[PDB]
Amino acid sequence: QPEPDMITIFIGTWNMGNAPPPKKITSWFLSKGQGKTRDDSADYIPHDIYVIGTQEDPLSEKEWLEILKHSLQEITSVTFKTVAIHTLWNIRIVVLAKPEHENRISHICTDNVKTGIANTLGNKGAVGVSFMFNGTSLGFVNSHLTSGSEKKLRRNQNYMNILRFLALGDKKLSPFNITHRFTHLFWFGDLNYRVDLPTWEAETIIQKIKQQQYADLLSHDQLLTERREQKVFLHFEEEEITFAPTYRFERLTRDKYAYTKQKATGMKYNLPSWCDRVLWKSYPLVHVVCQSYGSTSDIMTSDHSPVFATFEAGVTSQFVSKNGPGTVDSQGQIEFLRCYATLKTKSQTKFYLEFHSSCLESFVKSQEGENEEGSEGELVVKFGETLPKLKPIISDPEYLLDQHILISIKSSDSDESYGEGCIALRLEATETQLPIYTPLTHHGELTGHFQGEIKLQTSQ
Ligand SMILES: O=C(NCCc1ccncc1)c1ccccc1F
Repeated sequence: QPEPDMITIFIGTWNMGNAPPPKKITSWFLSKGQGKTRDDSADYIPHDIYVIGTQEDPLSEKEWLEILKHSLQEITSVTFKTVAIHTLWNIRIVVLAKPEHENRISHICTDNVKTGIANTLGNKGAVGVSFMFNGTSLGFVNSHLTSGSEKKLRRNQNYMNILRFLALGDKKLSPFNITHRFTHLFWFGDLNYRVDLPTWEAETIIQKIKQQQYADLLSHDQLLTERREQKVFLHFEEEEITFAPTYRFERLTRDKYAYTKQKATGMKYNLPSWCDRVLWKSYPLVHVVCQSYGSTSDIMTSDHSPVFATFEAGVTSQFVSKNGPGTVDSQGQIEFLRCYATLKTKSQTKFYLEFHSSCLESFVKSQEGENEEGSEGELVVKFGETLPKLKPIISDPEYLLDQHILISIKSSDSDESYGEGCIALRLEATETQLPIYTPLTHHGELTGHFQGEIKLQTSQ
């Protein structure tokens, strides 16, 4: 029975509005409704992994797991295994997988982050799950961010707190936050970003939605504009939105948007918005293809519609050789030539690098670089040909070309990371000097760049 090199992943996000679901929710898992929908010919094909994020979820874990498992068994005739379930308040994440994957899944982690302080601490935040699927690390975040059209900067702050403090994946990757710990990271939820148009334009917006003309609405979507201005979700992807706004509906129909201010809303308007989203970030040159992104039309118990997204995701096998794991493969090496970091910092400490990868027995510390002043004010840290030769555990090119090197640049004075990035070993050539590049981030914000050349020696 061969190990897969691709799997499909279902991501669902649904703000349930504190109401129990209707009896049938299969359209959600089938990716049927509005937007980029799944072909009918695939309906009986199970996804490998189903990740379900809810917000305002009124159910117990047991109650929701029974509904989800029943739903999937009715669609696929497969009894899914529960990988993980984690709840913070009324924010929940469930991960289900086909039974054949039970012995491919390991290192399961869960965590939550509570956002805000005092007044603003007690219902918003995030839950997450991570695990290994054979040689591939997968992370999943379900966040419920701050509500309200005039709180976009609070949402951006909520995002940065969640990616700083959510403790998932390999704790040995100590310089790295969740935006660097996984081959594939999916981040979804009621992100609560709104269409920023005047209140007076509510009926005009509704008109546009009825005509399926989303362009003049999407150009005002706060998440798209904040992402274009590099305020949030830097280096994440989102499929094009081709479904109507998923909030705020009158319950028990989808015929009406309920936008007007009420005591129940704190006298706030809720103009139709794409609150409910799925984004992802995968390591460079790993296969990831969105195959659906849409909303259901037939699940109407909440003031939000459920959102679905599905992905093809490249995965690798748990590689064994005669040598590694448990020794090096002297036939393998990674060399960095002519490397330098450009940093936005005003500080003047010496810096060193750390190289982290599951292709190394443990992380590698460089010598300090040589600081120069850049033309336009910047700090340039030169490593030249000084970087330590990296010794992978396995030299087979079928393994090594699929790996990645995480890089942290750290202050000699504080040992704190000033920037983190990732280099793919999926090179055009081996035994050949080739350009490499990553942006560097810290707390998910841009802090610099790392560029140079690589020379990769494999057993071939
Ligand atoms: O017909 C259904 N599921 C049978 C699954 C099946 C699997 C493999 N080969 C043939 C058929 C069904 C689908 C959606 C909703 C409700 C249903 F009852």
